Amino acid sequence: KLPKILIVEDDERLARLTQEYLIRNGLEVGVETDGNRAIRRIISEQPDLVVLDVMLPGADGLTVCREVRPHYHQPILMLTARTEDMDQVLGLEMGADDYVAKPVQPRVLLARIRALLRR
Amino acid sequence: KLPKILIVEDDERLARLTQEYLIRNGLEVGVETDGNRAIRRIISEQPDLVVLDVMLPGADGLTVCREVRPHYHQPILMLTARTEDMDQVLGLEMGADDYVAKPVQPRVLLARIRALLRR
Repeated sequence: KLPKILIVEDDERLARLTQEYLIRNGLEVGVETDGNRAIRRIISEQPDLVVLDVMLPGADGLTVCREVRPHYHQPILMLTARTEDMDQVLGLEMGADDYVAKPVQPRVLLARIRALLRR
Repeated sequence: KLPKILIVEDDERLARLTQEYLIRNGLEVGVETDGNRAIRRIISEQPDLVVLDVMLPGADGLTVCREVRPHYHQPILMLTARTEDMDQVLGLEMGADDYVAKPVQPRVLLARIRALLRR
């Protein structure tokens, strides 16, 4: 019974490299590349945590966060190249539990996932 | 009754400026400057959230986290100049809920406190 992680990320290669790392570290990990699909997928599959980019086709990650929250109470970790102070504050106030600038070192991302899961 | 924040910071001036900002934003805020005193104070006063520096006289932030965690279950936000990957991992893995590099924009710090307090 491993924790289930959904990575929502438009860069398919980045998403997959991140997925492989996290799988090697005791997690069950899926990848979604589109924001509208992510909304449906997060709600139906109910992952234990979402790793979410703000920059997504279909629906941006802030919209994903907004739409998903009334039906999804689990941790959302925003992981993005949108690193401005304004962007960070918006993500967190929109309902994200953490907000991490790309690029992130895999070991750090793992530590953050773990910390969020014990919440 | 406002949420109770304890800032644990050796730089007395930095601590106070952060404290003033946070009070202006609907928080009751105290300041502690020593790690040994922080351990005692966190356990007895039970603040709603601790803002904790790694670099502290008496007991460092990692030691503080270790010592309070059996008796203190509220969010700990580590906020420090100790910015290396290994430092983040260590902080998070021993019970800190967030780990933030100095300097942090005041509104970003507030957004992170607010996100932590939501759980």
